[PDB]
Amino acid sequence: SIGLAHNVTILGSGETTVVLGHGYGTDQSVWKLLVPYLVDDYKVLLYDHMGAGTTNPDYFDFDRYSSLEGYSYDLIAILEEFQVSKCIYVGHSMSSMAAAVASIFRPDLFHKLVMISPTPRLINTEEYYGGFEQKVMDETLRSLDENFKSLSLGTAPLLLACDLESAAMQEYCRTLFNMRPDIACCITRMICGLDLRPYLGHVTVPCHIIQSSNDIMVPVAVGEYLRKNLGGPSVVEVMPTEGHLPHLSMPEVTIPVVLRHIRQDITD
Repeated sequence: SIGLAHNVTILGSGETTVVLGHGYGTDQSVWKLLVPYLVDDYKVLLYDHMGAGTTNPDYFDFDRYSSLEGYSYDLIAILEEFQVSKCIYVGHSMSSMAAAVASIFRPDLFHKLVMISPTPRLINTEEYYGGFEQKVMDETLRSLDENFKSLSLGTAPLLLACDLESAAMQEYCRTLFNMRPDIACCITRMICGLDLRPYLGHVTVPCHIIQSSNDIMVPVAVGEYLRKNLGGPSVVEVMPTEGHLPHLSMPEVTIPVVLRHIRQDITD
């Protein structure tokens, strides 16, 4: 079963299903503080994307997961297996973009997308600022495999905007280093090379874009870029948070914002 392969869990009850999709380096446990505020009002489906440390390495196809589309098509299959349609999809960066692509092919499966720290592309061009320069990225990725742990540990405090000794950091590193090393490196290279800009004008489901005010992975202007380039309606809310995973590191601020966007539609 694809649901079993993705450790799908179902909780709550209701006519509307919320689907929670964790981002890079985490698993569905990242949602543990949000779930209590959903369980009374919604059915909730949680899953781990393929290659998370909780998943079977034998199911990781290095060809399919070298681009984001494979994750999009897996998500469709998960939703179909559990008879989910018109869901409220809540995702962190990588996952929210995979759902956006999925929604082009199956808009019937999505009522809206709630996106925490999304970006369609990290690498700068002459006309687009994603935060990272190609030639520096090239140097860093050349020695990624032998340096995965040291580079990840070295950058995580700025990535998360948390101290190395903090509880949020310990939680992130626990799941990050649970991935098998070759799988982690494949997913990392996939993320660093993504360019989903060609898809944006064909996304038409409503998108709720939730960003930290200071996120080393997401220049603040990327949210407005998404609003201007998505094909349907969207709302952009920059939060008084720092870090790329504000749902993990600053839940006291982030959870009420996520809940508002789950509960309140921007279309009729």
